[PDB]
Amino acid sequence: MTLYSGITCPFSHRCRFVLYEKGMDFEIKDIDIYNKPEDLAVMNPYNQVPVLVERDLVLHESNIINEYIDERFPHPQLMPGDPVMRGRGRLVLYRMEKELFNHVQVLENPAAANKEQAKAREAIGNGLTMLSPSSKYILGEDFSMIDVALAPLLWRLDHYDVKLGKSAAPLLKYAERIFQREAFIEALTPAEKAMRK
Amino acid sequence: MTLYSGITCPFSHRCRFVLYEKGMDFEIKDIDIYNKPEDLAVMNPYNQVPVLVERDLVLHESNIINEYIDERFPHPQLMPGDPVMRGRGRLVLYRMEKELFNHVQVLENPAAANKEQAKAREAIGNGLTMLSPSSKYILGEDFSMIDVALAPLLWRLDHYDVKLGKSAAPLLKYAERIFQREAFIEALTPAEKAMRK
Ligand SMILES: N[C@@H](CCC(=O)N[C@@H](CS)C(=O)NCC(=O)O)C(=O)O
Ligand SMILES: N[C@@H](CCC(=O)N[C@@H](CS)C(=O)NCC(=O)O)C(=O)O
Ligand SMILES: [Ca+2]
Ligand SMILES: [Ca+2]
Ligand SMILES: [Ca+2]
Ligand SMILES: [Ca+2]
Repeated sequence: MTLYSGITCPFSHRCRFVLYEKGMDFEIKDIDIYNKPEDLAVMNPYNQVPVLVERDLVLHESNIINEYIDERFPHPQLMPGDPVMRGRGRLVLYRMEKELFNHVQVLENPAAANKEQAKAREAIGNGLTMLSPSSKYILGEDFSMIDVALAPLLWRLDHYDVKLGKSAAPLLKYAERIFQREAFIEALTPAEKAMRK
Repeated sequence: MTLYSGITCPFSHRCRFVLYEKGMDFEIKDIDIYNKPEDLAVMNPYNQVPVLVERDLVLHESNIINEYIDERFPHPQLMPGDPVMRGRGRLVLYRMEKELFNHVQVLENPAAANKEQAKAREAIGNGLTMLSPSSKYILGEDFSMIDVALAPLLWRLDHYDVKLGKSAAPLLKYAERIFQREAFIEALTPAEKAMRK
């Protein structure tokens, strides 16, 4: 199992986090997004990282790669068993993609306008502030893939110059609990370690 | 279990198709998208159909509702068991959402420009034509949720005035097999029956 990963890419960071939580054998191949190999576009028509390859299986889209990993290496389970909680969690993932990570892509785009990036930074702070009230982990008292998907953004709040309301103290205490997890620390690249303490 | 559904909505059509394939008890509530009730926006911040409600669970986003239904009423299974085929299928679903159903939303938007709708219609024909070569059903010899997600678009090719290449004959023969399924026919509203024979 091989992950093609960008060393500062938050979407690759999600997949690295899952891989270290499962603890199985895998290889990471670093891709410089400023100098992509031609085979990246053969694996992924969007020409982005992350990509996962295992034998004849090729996946892109970080949350889809992570679903696969969770099913492929069952234990420890990164999702609840209950179809109700799984559905609620999948919807939380979808809304984070559409309402938070769309802005993350703008901040990650070297070609985006300063004005666009300012709007994105603002929207992320506002979104996270509103989410802060809504348990130990996002779905309840158990760590899940939903926490995994959000963690690279919370790691990057200083990097992105995102400012949260004082009401968001609970979200920041939560983020510190995620960042203390052994696999979270293992998953950080040296470049991501440079983003905060 | 209650589905809030638009009578001509292809995304609602996907969920109706799943519900009739599972054969369990459910209720359909028809929502006129031109006269939405205020409670639609309380259930779904995007103020769209479909929405599924079951007790305290509220879901929107058709493919997420359908995942839930598949897990909630296990038999008959609408996905393969193999994590590899499930991952491949989830990626096919994601690419259909991003490359086909984005154009479907434009064709469904009364406010979209004629020029925008012409581009969407063109892109759907081109996309489907290219997909036509890539088995009895989309994932192989077994009917799946992936077939369910695509079927409302194929039902609507005449309605949308989408013209396919002659090379896409295999896709059209496939579409006829889907439309012969008992639950497909059960799932059609009278308005959708008016869209083709
Ligand atoms: N929806 C994708 C987003 C991946 C993405 O945005 N990757 C960025 C780096 S963090 C990338 O490869 N950028 C190069 C590009 O867009 O050309 C996912 O979740 O995997
Ligand atoms: N991504 C949604 C799309 C649903 C959608 O586009 N629904 C349309 C009708 S087919 C709707 O409610 N339109 C009203 C609106 O956008 O205001 C899903 O898959 O459920
Ligand atoms: Ca900073
Ligand atoms: Ca913090
Ligand atoms: Ca026609
Ligand atoms: Ca046909």
